Amino acid sequence: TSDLIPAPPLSKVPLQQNFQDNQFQGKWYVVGLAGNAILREDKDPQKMYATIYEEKEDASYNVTSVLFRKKKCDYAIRTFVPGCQPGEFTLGNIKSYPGLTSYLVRVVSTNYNQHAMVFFKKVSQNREYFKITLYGRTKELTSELKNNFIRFSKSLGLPENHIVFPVPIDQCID
Amino acid sequence: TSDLIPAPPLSKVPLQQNFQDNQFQGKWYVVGLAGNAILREDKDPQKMYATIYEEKEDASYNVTSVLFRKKKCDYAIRTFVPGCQPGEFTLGNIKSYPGLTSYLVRVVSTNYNQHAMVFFKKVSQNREYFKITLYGRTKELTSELKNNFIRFSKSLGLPENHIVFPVPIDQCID
Ligand SMILES: *[C@@H]1O[C@H](CO)[C@@H](O[C@@H]2O[C@H](CO)[C@@H](O[C@@H]3O[C@H](CO)[C@@H](O)[C@H](O)[C@@H]3O)[C@H](O)[C@H]2NC(C)=O)[C@H](O)[C@H]1NC(C)=O
Ligand SMILES: *[C@@H]1O[C@H](CO)[C@@H](O[C@@H]2O[C@H](CO)[C@@H](O[C@@H]3O[C@H](CO)[C@@H](O)[C@H](O)[C@@H]3O)[C@H](O)[C@H]2NC(C)=O)[C@H](O)[C@H]1NC(C)=O
Ligand SMILES: CCCCCCCCCC(=O)O
Ligand SMILES: CCCCCCCCCC(=O)O
Repeated sequence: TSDLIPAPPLSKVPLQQNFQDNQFQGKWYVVGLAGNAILREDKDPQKMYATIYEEKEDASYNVTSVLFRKKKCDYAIRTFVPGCQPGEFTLGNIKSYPGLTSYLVRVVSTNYNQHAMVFFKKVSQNREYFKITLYGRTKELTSELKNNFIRFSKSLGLPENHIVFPVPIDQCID
Repeated sequence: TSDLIPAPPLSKVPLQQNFQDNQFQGKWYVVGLAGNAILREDKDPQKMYATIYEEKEDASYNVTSVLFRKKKCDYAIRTFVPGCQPGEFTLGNIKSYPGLTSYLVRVVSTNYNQHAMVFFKKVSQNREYFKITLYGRTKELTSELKNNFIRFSKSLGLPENHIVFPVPIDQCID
């Protein structure tokens, strides 16, 4: 419409236990993706993309994403500074984005050598978008994972058409 | 019925003194609400919503409201152009609403750091609706305020069942 599905209350978003810095780092493929602003576009199905978590010196993350947007490889670099709890981050520099008023990152779950589920929320110019990414160390998607993902999203108020699974492409991202 | 309670004569609607531009701006929560077209719906109690007064360059107001209508966050943006007296505004663009013939806004009272009471009137397709909003800088509602609000409405010919107090929700509006 012109409307947006409410971001769930934080209490509904789990936080990994004993989140480990250096074990979560490295390349992560986005095999699952969902959010109030994410939608299924059959005309242009969403393509898989990778995101790299580089552990800096002061424990921050130099996060680089490699997407395949319209004929070319796009690169999004941004740093995630630690939050109040291991596994929580805020967007560094924030001022560099005069339109942003808040941006949180919450690692809901992970095993570090296979998959992960990360929650993102950010209010901008008075709009409250949020999303969940299903990370895979490989491009593989297990039916169990997929389902357990769809469940979390729904538990967050996300209808089916707001839950997408990027087509593995294998280019610009390998 | 099919009828509507008359809008009071303007003489019955006070206007704040020395209304201050930049001091009234910012986020306002709607803790009190009343009007000839507003009614108590126990089946669906009215939820609290916010309205933002953004002071533009040419002193106009970029007014944005964030409501929680049926599962989603709704956003209503409109500009309030100054009227004949500090604290009075008319709806900009008006033509963009071929059905509207008049729309006035009158800040009846405010302290800028706590509360405010604003009057709205607009004739549309020959119907004369009007309403009063009780603004709070926070979601708090003091018994004194509440009562002093109910009094103003009644003084305007508004029965009790036309005086509503939105349920604080704290979502889509924070
Ligand atoms: C965070 O990670 C990204 C990469 O994931 C780092 O960006 C990379 O920065 C290097 C050095 O600035 C870039 O390489 C240089 O590229 C230029 C041409 O653009 C070339 O002339 C140089 O010889 C060199 O190859 C690299 O292209 C760039 N990669 C991306 C994807 O932008 C970034 O520096 C990291 N941040 C920190 C603080 O380490
Ligand atoms: C009056 O205030 C409202 C906000 O209270 C302003 O609307 C906001 O406008 C910005 C920029 O046009 C929107 O942000 C952009 O959203 C798109 C997606 O819709 C995104 O692709 C852009 O990168 C950027 O984030 C913002 O969503 C929108 N907010 C709302 C609630 O509609 C409006 O522009 C203000 N009027 C003036 C004259 O400043
Ligand atoms: C203000 C810009 C931030 C982009 C918002 C979310 C991106 C999350 C990264 C990812 O999908 O792995
Ligand atoms: C023609 C549409 C105008 C809507 C009428 C009244 C809205 C007042 C704003 C508020 O409640 O804070």
